Amino acid sequence: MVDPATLSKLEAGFQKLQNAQDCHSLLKKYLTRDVFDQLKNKKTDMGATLLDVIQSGVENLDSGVGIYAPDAQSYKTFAALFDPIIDDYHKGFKPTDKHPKTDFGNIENFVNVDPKNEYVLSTRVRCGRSLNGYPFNPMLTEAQYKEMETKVKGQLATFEGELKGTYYPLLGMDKATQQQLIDDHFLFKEGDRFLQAANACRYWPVGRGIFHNDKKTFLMWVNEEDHLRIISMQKGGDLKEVYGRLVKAVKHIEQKIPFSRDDRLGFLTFCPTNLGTTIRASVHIKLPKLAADRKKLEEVAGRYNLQVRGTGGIYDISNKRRMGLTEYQAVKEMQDGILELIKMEKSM
Repeated sequence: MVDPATLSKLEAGFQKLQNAQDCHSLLKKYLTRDVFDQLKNKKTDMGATLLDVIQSGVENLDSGVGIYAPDAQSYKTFAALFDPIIDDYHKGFKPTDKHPKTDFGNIENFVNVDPKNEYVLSTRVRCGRSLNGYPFNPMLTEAQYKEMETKVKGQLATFEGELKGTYYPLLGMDKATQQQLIDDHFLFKEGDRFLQAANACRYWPVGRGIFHNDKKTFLMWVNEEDHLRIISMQKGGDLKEVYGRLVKAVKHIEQKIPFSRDDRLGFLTFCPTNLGTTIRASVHIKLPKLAADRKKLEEVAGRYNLQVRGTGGIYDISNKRRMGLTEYQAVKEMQDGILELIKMEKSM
């Protein structure tokens, strides 16, 4: 299966990890001699090897995680490394644990969390999707990139109503269109060194592109870090509208384009930190009184499993959990935690 030069590079990679004293990656922690020897000779049907998993962490010793999935099967083929790292990063998701079946849940249970616009500047829900049958960035060919983009454009063209918009291929993008997408904060470029070393930006920019709806309240990136990155956002705190819009879009795409979904892991992506729901629900919020006692703000946010990161007292607050809960649960606890943060603010 695996050719001797790959095996030798894999061994040289292992040794580098072992000799890097200040390396803190999950790759280094869980790639033991035993795991390495167990996997090094294995290869997915699409031809991915352990090197296709490991290379970025070898090259980039300062990586947090240090590995990526070159295809869907790689999660299984190299489970003996993915499982312990998934467990570590997702804070207790064991080899035997299972992610729930998809459930976007009852849209009517979502509200506007700040109807008077007193606190929440903006709301945003994002998910990732791989398309069924395709390898991930580390293994995709130029022809695959192109043919996948073709399919995606098919579905983009048939969005209706609020979701209708424009597709902008990076290939042949003029500098005026570029400048507009920069001003919009909608453009992506070739990735950093972590992505380069993972071979996640080859054949650039073939098959890469950007779609937004007319109102610029919906955004897709095609073939950045994942086949699809799907984002709904707007000013204010109407999470109902934002979440509802995302879900409508995913189901429209899925009409004719099946996604890669695993029973154990949920929706499969190029990065293991982004499995399960793949959902990041967030708001930008101004909390004047809580901002003055961040200890209390982190603590309260913590009760609802929310992360707080800054930027005048503004914070981005989002769900930290992706795996082991439904789409509905993830966004509902975000909603509940923001409501409670608002009630806290008002009361103080």
